[PDB]
Amino acid sequence: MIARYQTPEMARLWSEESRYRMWARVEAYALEAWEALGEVPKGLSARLLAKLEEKPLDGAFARRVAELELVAFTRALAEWTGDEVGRYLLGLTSSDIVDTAQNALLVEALGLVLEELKGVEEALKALALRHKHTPAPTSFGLRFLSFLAAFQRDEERLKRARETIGVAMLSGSVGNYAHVPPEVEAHVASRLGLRPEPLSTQVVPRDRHAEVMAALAILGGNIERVAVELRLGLENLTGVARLLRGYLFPALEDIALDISHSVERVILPDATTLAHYALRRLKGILEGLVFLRHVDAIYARFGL
Amino acid sequence: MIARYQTPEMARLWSEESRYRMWARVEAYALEAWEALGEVPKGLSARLLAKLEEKPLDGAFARRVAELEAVTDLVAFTRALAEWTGDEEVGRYLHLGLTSSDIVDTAQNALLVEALGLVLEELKGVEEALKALALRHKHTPAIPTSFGLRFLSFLAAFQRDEERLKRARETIGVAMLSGSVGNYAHVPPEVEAHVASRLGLRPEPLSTQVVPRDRHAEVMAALAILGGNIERVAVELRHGLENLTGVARLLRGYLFPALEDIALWHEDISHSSVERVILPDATTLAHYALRRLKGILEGLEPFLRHVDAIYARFGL
Amino acid sequence: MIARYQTPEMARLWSEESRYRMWARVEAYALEAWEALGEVPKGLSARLLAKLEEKPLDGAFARRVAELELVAFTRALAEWTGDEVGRYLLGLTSSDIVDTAQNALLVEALGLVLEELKGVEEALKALALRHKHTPAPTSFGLRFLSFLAAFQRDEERLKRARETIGVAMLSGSVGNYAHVPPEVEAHVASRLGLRPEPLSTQVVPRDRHAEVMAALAILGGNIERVAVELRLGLENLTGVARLLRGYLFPALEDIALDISHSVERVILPDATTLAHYALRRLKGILEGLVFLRHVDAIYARFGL
Amino acid sequence: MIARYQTPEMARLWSEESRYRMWARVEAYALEAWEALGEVPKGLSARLLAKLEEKPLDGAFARRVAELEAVTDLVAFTRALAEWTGDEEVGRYLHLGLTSSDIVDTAQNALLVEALGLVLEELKGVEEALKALALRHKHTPAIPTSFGLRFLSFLAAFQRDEERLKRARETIGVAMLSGSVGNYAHVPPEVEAHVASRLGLRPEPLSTQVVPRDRHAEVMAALAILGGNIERVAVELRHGLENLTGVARLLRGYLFPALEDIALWHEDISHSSVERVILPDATTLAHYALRRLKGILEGLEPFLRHVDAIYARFGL
Repeated sequence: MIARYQTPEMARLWSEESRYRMWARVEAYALEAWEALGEVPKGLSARLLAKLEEKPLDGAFARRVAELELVAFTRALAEWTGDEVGRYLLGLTSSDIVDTAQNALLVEALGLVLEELKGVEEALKALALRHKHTPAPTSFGLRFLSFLAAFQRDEERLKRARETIGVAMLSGSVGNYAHVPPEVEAHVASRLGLRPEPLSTQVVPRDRHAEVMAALAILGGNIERVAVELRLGLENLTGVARLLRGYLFPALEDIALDISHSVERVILPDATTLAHYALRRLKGILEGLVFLRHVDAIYARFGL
Repeated sequence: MIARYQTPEMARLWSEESRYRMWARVEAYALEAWEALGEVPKGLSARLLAKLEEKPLDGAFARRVAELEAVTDLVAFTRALAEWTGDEEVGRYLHLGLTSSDIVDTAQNALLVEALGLVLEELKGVEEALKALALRHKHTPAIPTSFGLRFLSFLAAFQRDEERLKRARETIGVAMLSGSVGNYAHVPPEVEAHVASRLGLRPEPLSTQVVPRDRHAEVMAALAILGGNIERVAVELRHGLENLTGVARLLRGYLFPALEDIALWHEDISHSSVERVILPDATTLAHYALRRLKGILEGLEPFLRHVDAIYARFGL
Repeated sequence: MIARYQTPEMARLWSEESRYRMWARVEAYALEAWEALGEVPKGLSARLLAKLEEKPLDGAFARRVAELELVAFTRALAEWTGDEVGRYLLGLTSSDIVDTAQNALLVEALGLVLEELKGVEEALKALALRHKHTPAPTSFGLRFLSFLAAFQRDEERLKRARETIGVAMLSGSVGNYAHVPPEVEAHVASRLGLRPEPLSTQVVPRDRHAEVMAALAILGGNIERVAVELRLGLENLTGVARLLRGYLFPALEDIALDISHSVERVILPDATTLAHYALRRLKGILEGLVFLRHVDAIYARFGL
Repeated sequence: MIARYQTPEMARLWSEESRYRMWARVEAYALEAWEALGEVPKGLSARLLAKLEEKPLDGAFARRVAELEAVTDLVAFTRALAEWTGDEEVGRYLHLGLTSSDIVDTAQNALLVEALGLVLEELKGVEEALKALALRHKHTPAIPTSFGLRFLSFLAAFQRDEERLKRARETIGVAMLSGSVGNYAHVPPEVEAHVASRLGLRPEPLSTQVVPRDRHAEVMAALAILGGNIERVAVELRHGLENLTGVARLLRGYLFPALEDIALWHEDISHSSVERVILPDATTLAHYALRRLKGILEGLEPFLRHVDAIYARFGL
């Protein structure tokens, strides 16, 4: 995604470095649970976490991994902490590590989109109150309340998408816990603020990703609506809405299937970052913006 | 839609006759509320409702509306309804503040709530067939695993579609009877509240001229994710099904216009093809695909240390 | 497709009855070629064609086929002419018959879309000439010339789509002519105004259908442009443009694969009929519609 | 786009540096035409062109444009170009009737002609690999047929993509230097004709402020059909390839905004993300997928009475 349509928070969240740090946390929390089960020496996971706190994974780690090209990553992780750790990375698959980390990242990304949505929601509330008794014959305020009601529906949809995607898969080769006790997954889930994936195969099911992307595409349409109604930088918000519709189509195709889903490396980071960018741009525009006898009853439905 | 890929329930639900019957119920229930407010003579609303139970609007009523439309859509409909009931006293009391959109959007939301009920019924059928195959195959070894686990993966995905479709049904299940600009200037909120309750809907807490189209887009999006879960079963079974795969492609195509309609339907109810095509077609294809998939699943009939526990998360 | 957005020409072309009549023509022309090769009694194909000319396949034929539910169709065809014909229907597959007939129908449908496009092209030419020296400071005429140039590009794209789709497959079970001499296909192609499909499998390749649908989606966008620029019944033309974009996506997915492509029964008839409807509606709107020193050089590029 | 799914040729072509170099060529060639018309001093255009050969615009030039943009895009670019050449005499002679869109759309069409050349080169590589596998397998029996025929089906489909991509390249290969409203009021048609010829393009026979976006949509549509033919090979080989299937899904997604842009880009060149994302991404993914597919085909290595004749339609 080109820098003009990026937020600093999304650029950091979706960087190489941030993915490796999340991978490392999954590995460390898994080791911690194996330790409770007698399968890794006491103190090995505390040592990896202490060392990550002291020397966070950065560009030099990421370049170093791009050379050895999860074997490359685990070698680079053991080498970059100078450590035993190598032998104990035991039953988990690549997909367990990578899909769990991506879920964690997507939970964070949706938290950023919700934070900005709340800003747009607050600006529309304020505009709707300010213009509650402004004549237009109707209240000019009702228009902003219509936007608010749509964004509140988007909030509900984005919170449900966040609950659906917030799962940890640490289930081993075919997803039946033969090589990794369910306790490992339960522990890693808990440490990441996720819940255990109640039924995984080799992968997390992609109806979960599709609900996230569909929530973003519906949010884009509501951003578009405000922008088209305001035109009383809106080529920008309509542009983002078209990309969000485009990005949804590969996620809908990914439902049926392994890894045939390039696709997620592009669409999840790009749609979450365009959503964040667009709501921030829309908040700025709303902050700098300019027969009635049932208006109070209508406002009351929104506690206004 | 082609008779080959319809269900009798969706063919009836989305028929013209069915639409006019729902237009008529919306006018009737509105009349009842207007009666209670002393704006229509006592016993009229109840006489219209008894006439529409006694002589259901059918094909002959639909032809009359079509003829009348050649020469004007709700003028044509209200005039056919007056003439078909045989009571021109009703005629003055229709549209008494209600817009075309109040009737058409309200009736379409009631039809969409029903259509989603039919899809949820058939999804329940698909869920029970998947519980049956998972129970049958719980101890069946395959490649070194329980063959049954695959059916539980399908089941979990369709239980999420079920939650998604129940939320879409709650979101779409709104009545708009708010008059010209949606501010109740010419129609007191009690009319909308009474018609909503009589239809099993809730009031649209804020309409413009139209119900907001993020509600419609949530429905079409739920159906497209469902289509993917239907497709996923058909593909994993391939290892009939060309049909289920086909429906999934059409459901993805039909979603695109609903996503464009969000920004765009309040500048269509009357002059645009988009919703007349995609909402009956997407709901019909979903119902059809779930029925066909249910038929196919019903036709079908040491390393496993954790299978009992996995099955217990599903209550199996 | 609902009647409001149908043309009479497209309703007839895409009816059950019209499909059966095209099926029967493919069968008859195949018999004619087998006859030249000594494989069917002389005069059998002339007898089937004579009988079809005299009693064209109609509702009573179509209902009669919907009962016996290409076995049903061939029985119903032999029964409905009271005839030998049964035994001689020999090497051709269902797909040979059905895919060849659908190509023929799509060539006709594209001929209808081109006929209406020429009407829109003529109206824009006329409007551009009428307003060539009308000031707006620029010629008000140039706007109509921009529309014309786009529609002329659509014409070129729709004529190329018509050439790509205009193929006949009569190649037998796996497409290698083992059970049907290439002469049969060459003869049927010639009789239908098609060319032989130079390389078929069990089916005609679907990049051909996808080019047709993509041409229609690009035509829809240009119809949309005129409608949005005119708003100086256009919810109708913008609506059709959204359906044409939607219909393209299943045809793009159909490229890769057998018959997993319901999909074509819906999208080919619906997109060709919405295209025909929309251009006819757009022609009617254009017919009833209201610094300069290089205008003549610009008009000259279009021979105006 | 991610380095994993790029080619070195597309990474260079779509770089900022590459865009600024093409902006600079468009300004230079326009200056030459303005010189011939006696509106810029003799030898200036030729001195700018020799300076841009002697000191190619690189990363340091791009940083300067970015800094300058923080404080205004073509003011920032024309000011960086004046300062980087060391000649403020040039500065007065830039934008001398040319719009931002004349430069930006013209440069983007020249980059799109190159990008399509790279895709066509790599498609030629895929075609030769398919001719090789068809020749190898001409007499190889499979299931009762020639195994080689399958490669000829792939080849025929990619020969159609080739025709489609050459037509898309002709359609996009237009120069717009027509000034404010596209009527040449402030820039004589000889400027556009001279820059077109110097770029290997033809004049846009009728522009507004912008090149019409059916041209861009034809390009994106050709790439999405190509993606389907790439996908079809990967799926029929499955019977690596998750990668080629992945690219086909993104190419279908990227097309949707280009189809919406037709009605819609002349009310974006400057304030919208859509083309900055989809045109470099779709052309890069196509080039990448064709290169990967070519590597894989190169790695790979009585009822047949009509095979020689079928092969002869392909000249094999």
